[PDB]
Amino acid sequence: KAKAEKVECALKGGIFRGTLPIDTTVTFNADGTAQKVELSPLTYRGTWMVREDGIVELSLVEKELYELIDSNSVRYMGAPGAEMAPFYVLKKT
Amino acid sequence: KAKAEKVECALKGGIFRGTLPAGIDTTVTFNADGTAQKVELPLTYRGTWMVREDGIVELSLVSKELYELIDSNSVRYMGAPGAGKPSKEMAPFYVLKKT
Repeated sequence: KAKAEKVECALKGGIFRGTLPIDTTVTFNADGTAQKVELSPLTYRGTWMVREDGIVELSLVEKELYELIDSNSVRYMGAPGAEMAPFYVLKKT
Repeated sequence: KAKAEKVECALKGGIFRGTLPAGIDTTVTFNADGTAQKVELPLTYRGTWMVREDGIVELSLVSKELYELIDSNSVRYMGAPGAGKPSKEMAPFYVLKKT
């Protein structure tokens, strides 16, 4: 439970930006909802959930996983069931 | 609700230190399981903590104490219930920094 609620605390209210292999934004609202923006701004809305292993499930509108590197960074891991990791990082803004 | 959660997050797993007026070198640890301890100069205390809807932290020691979260790394000893310390010029001396 410790890991999960630590990830929860670090993310909610936070907006994370980075250019993935497309300038991308991911906002984890504290109400449990989420927003993703891509650049011709494409927009995706939905909710985010945290497992007990720490991973963050994002269901927009099929699932996007996210890992919390540190308090201010998050890595896009791709869909569930999936040395250039730094290019998938999203820094808090 | 939204306020208390931020206060919860910023605190749990955190150990805060400061020299409160007498000055007493003091430690307060907010364990993430809801428990807590205080160390003074070594007088050790033990108990629990929680956050109200106003954002204030109640601390029940054994061997009540109110705390305000200034920033993500600082808390201020306010006093006891019904016995707050609103003195501005005196406020900085009641602060406890995280580490």
